Amino acid sequence: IRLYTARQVVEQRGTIPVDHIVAREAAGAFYERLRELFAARKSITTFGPYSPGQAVSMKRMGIEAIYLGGWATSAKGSSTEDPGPDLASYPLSQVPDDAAVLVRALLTADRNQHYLRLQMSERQRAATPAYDFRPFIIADADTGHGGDPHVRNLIRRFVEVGVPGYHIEDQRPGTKKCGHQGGKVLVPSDEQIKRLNAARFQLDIMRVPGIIVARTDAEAANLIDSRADERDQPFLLGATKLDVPSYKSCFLAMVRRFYELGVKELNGHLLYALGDSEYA
Amino acid sequence: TPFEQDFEKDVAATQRYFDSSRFAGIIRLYTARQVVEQRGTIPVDHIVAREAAGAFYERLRELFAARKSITTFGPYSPGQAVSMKRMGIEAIYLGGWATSAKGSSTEDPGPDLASYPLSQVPDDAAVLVRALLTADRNQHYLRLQMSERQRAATPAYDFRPFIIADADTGHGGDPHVRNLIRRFVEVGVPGYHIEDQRPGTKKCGHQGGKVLVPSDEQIKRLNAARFQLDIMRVPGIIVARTDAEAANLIDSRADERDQPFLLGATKLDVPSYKSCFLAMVRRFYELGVKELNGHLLYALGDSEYAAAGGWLERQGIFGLVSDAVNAWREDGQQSIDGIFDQVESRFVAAWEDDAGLMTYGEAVADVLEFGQSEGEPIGMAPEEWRAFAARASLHAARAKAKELGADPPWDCELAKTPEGYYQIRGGIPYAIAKSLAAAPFADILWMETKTADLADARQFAEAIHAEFPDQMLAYNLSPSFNWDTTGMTDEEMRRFPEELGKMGFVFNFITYGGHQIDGVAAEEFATALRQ
Amino acid sequence: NLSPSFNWDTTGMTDEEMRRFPEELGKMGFVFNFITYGGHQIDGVAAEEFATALRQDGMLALARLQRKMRLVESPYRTPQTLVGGPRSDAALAASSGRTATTKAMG
Amino acid sequence: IRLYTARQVVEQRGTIPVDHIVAREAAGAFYERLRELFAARKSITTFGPYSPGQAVSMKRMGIEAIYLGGWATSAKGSSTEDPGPDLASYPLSQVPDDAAVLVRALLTADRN
Amino acid sequence: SMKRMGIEAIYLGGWATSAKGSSTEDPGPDLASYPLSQVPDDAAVLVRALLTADRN
Ligand SMILES: [Mg+2]
Ligand SMILES: [Mg+2]
Ligand SMILES: [Mg+2]
Ligand SMILES: [Mg+2]
Repeated sequence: IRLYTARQVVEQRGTIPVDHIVAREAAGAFYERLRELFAARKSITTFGPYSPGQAVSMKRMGIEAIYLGGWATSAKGSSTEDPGPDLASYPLSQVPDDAAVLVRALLTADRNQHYLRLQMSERQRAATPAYDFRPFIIADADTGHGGDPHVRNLIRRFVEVGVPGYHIEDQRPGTKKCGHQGGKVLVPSDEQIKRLNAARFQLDIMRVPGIIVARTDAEAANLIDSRADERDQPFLLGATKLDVPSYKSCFLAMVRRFYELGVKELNGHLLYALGDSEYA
Repeated sequence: TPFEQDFEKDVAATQRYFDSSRFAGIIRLYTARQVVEQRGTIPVDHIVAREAAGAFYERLRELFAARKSITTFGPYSPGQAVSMKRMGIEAIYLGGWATSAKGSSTEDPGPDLASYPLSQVPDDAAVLVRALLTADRNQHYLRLQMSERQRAATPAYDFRPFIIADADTGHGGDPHVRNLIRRFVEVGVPGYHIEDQRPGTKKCGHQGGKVLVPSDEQIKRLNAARFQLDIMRVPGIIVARTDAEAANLIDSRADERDQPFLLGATKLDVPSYKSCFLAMVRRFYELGVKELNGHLLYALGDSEYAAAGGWLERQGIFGLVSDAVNAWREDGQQSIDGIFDQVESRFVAAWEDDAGLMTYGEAVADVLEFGQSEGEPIGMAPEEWRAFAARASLHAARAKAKELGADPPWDCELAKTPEGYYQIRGGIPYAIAKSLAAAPFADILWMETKTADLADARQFAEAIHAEFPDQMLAYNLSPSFNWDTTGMTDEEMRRFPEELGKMGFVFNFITYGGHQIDGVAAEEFATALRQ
Repeated sequence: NLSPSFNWDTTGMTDEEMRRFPEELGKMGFVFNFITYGGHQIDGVAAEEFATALRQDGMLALARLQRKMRLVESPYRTPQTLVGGPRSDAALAASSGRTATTKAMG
Repeated sequence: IRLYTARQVVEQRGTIPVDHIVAREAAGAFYERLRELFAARKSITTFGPYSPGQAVSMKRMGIEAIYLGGWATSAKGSSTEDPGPDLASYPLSQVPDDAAVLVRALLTADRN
Repeated sequence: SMKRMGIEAIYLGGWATSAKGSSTEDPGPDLASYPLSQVPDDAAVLVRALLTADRN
């Protein structure tokens, strides 16, 4: 389902022709291959390469496609980004920039392989394996790094450097926790679907049949940032004893007591303006 | 041990820094120890940002005390920035509007959606800082070749990087804010502004759909920024912007400080705004307008669709939908864009009218006024209730109203947008409330304004200064605000900047002025070359 | 190439000779002739002028700029349109299935 | 005169299709226009735009083509390059990076 | 990892920089034909990693 028309796509495209041929052709062949494997109940088993050489080696060893994730992108950093944990707090250009290196390595490996194969005899070619360096990549788009214009920008940046596949997850950006059992925060399904739909819109504009992967984090999620979506509402937890003061007010009253008893470092209650009656 | 001593020494130095007059009245939600444990052992120093921030802040304090101000604009090139300083403008603004318009080698230019990567404004600022430092090196080289008399005769320009740059909404949560501030500091920028909008919701050419975040979220952005600046030992200038003057929506009802401004329905048999909107779209679809399929974004139940349909029928909206589809057919089934927009406008007006939208404070006031008119004994005076409601959480307001035997029907859930955003009473009072909450977490406060109006500015400034008399302010001047259709005299326009300064607006800026003059210059030169 | 730093007024050329110079180049098969860093120069002059005007005449500096834009019907008079506001709004409508709220109540 | 053969070009290209459509189509039409002007003993008279807006404005005012020079690129600098004189001492990516901004502005102006 | 294992200093060469490429530079042989920013940009990543490891 697209929440827009063909006319709405065309009116974004202008008059000067563009063509994202690497992403377009890779996406076509990659999708067909995945459909083939699905029909046969077979699969590709891969890993995230950490260097262009790793990506090329994977294809030489027979692995048919490549994963690229934000965890490793965070760990690697860049000339302006300090390495760190998987918070998707890098600029939204970060994973596309990393993917661009992999695509260039793959296309370059293809050029170098072909150059050598042109110098071979027909029998030598039949005897010597030719590796498949097509850029079959699914890359991490995190939560889309904001709203629809962020999603579209991120997808655009992936497509421009030749990436045919992208994954978007139903988390709230900027809430990722390290080494905690709680505090994983979802967004409503309408917000997630609009990310997926925005991605499709951008791919359509660019004439790239890119592969959209929808990830859910609901298996271990604890929280959601809105109660508005009907599809989330069956999973909402509520109090049934309505004379119990709010969780929030109780938490803040507890912190304030620590503070008043002399633990000056616990001053987080000063973030809020809770009234006297509610504190009481 | 040496290890423990080294740590305790930096903690002590960091505490002295925290306690210095620079940060009088600022609340940090963390300790000196929490800063020091982030810093490692290998020394770093962001000397350009650190020294610029010190001198810039002192100058702003000086101007504030004298009720004077800097009036500046956003340079669109490094040359513009150097030129401004040569002409005697003391500081520089850098905004996201112009950054969006300019694009980059990988970013298409476009509208001000802050949808560029969060590196975008820092990268633009880096060019300006390098230009300023380079201008200083070149000026000094030439001045060293001069005689003493030549130096006394020839003006030396001040190329110090006194820049306040746009950090938008912080481009996410605390790690995004800290990353953005880090990137600014590393390239020498001493000042940053953060606004209380929800990222990814900016609208182009609409009177609605401006979406705020709760004050706790905004304050945490400001606090995260201070934390990063503290780690980096840069006394950077934090500017807290509020968009509440013209905001329509907020993405949460959870913060007590926003709750007095929430709008709720007072006629509770009206079906939800959301369900009515979706039922309207679904009717267009079912009547054969396949392009209006937005209702397929949601999974609304049959009972809710039916109730919303009942309302749309009764109010004549389904009549308007029928008329609209017939007109669409008569016109050859082209884009429904304009026809749909017109029906949507009528729908919104009809829903608002029937729902009886007001604040909870207004709803209770109506009940108390009625009691008074009926000659029932007053539990509290109208003005007394309004004063109470203005600073009360919804919980506290309801509890107090219940004591007074005023329990009016009021439901802010019914009035939520399809996205799930709450409607709020935007205006200068809301801007004041958000800004007062932010004041202990920021060095400068700014109420975003569309129109240049001294009375509006005064209302804001006087309200802030009643609680925080030492609070420096900043004022934006939109390049697209038509000055000539205000009817202001030439002299009123001349005096406007000075008038701002008198009210404690110390740093006032024509956001994308550079972009505008760049365009005019190019048009003129291209025309002249051709002719 | 036409150097921006070459002093045209000290050539002794008439105004009309300066007007005709580009056409004269074309007649000799110079098909593409260019003032190399013209943009840099006009950028500088524009900034000097505006900064001076702002310091001297406050917001009248902006009013005068706006007047010039109206006079020549520049697209800079509606900057939000110039940078693509309308097409971006249409992209939001497509991305959200026209469910994004743009109309106000109050 | 090319000092190489068609075979020498093809053996560099690999097997995975690429297409630089914007440069390819612009170069075709631009060259044809210059040949037309040359035949008519006419010319384009232009200047180096210092911003994307300047480039878009030039085209709006009817200038048919754009120059981009190293002098201005040196003067402008970048986030990592100090501005300075025309020494072509910037990294070789510098003028292409500046040109990329102009191309994006032009394509975007066309879309809008 | 090198520093964790006790190696006291680090080398960074153009051969490997050429082999790695970048978002705009195709990988290839050691011709030092990358922009002159290329090896500094690669070194910047290493310095940030080292300072970050120290902080952690
Ligand atoms: Mg991720
Ligand atoms: Mg303050
Ligand atoms: Mg040159
Ligand atoms: Mg070397």
